[PDB]
Amino acid sequence: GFKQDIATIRGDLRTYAQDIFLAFLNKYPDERRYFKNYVGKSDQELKSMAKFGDHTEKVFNLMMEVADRATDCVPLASDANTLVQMKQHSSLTTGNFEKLFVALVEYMRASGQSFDSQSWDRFGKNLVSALSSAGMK
Amino acid sequence: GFKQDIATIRGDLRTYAQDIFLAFLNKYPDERRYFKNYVGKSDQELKSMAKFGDHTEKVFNLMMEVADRATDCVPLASDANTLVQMKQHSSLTTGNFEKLFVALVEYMRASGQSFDSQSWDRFGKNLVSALSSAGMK
Ligand code: HEM
Ligand code: HEM
Repeated sequence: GFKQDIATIRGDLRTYAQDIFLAFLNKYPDERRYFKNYVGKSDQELKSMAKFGDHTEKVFNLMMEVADRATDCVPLASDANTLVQMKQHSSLTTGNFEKLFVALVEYMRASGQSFDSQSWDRFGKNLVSALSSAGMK
Repeated sequence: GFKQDIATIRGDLRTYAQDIFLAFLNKYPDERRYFKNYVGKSDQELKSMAKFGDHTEKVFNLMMEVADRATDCVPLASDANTLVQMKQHSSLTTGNFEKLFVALVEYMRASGQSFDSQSWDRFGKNLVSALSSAGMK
């Protein structure tokens, strides 16, 4: 289930982090306008960039702690507040988070792993709701 | 589901509040000691008393609002705080609340009306956790 999937991702975090984030950027290529130096590059050229692996692992490090601190896929309001008040997230609306979780769930449903993809969908939805309550447009 | 259940209960509140509360005291008779005006009265005698109908409805009115404000059966920390810091709940421990929800779920599973009883179980567990966090021994 959801709690298990957390441990699964954390067991091979950078690989899942890069692969899921690549799924997101390939599903929604105009999302790359929020990042610097990601455009014009294939999967293998994002992966030999130093910052891509590092930054993206940090993203999922935090995503897994937010998931881990959740109850029944409901994230802490304090975790949503952190995500909204991060300088690096100042350009975002909740719709950017919706796209990420749509791509995440799609990735899980296509993988050869026994993920609980319905829970990740509930979690993405609950996080969007929480981001709105914490004041993200 | 859980949301429909709130509407079912709200629709005929005086009746559900009294029925569930009595199912609580009858399953756990020791609990009556906390409601000193109800000691030594039959089910029918309690209904003739003004503060029984009126205080029990208010009990369940609050319960329904906590339920309505929950996400996926997870109540707000602020709502758990209110229940803890109520003059009337000063002598209580989380076990008192655990007993209420056991009786409530049992009542629901025995009824003719169709209830999402596993959700009310979940809600009870989550609320007990929130009460403990908020400082209830
Ligand atoms: C639950 C979802 C998310 C979590 C936990 C998360 C977490 C993070 C973390 C930890 C960083 C800092 C990384 C570092 O400094 O190395 C970061 C940076 C950033 N995030 Fe996210 N993030 C999430 C969703 C998103 C989404 C959906 C977008 C846009 C589509 C986004 C845009 C950015 C940008 C533009 C930066 C700074 C630039 C960069 O690191 O290259 N965030 N976020
Ligand atoms: C989530 C479940 C509960 C909710 C929403 C709740 C809510 C309330 C509210 C709003 C009152 C004030 C009623 C009034 O003065 O009209 C109250 C009174 C009281 N409650 Fe709680 N309660 C809950 C569970 C419990 C439990 C588990 C016990 C102990 C077993 C308890 C014991 C009392 C007592 C002894 C009073 C005073 C009696 C009265 O004022 O009529 N309640 N309850």
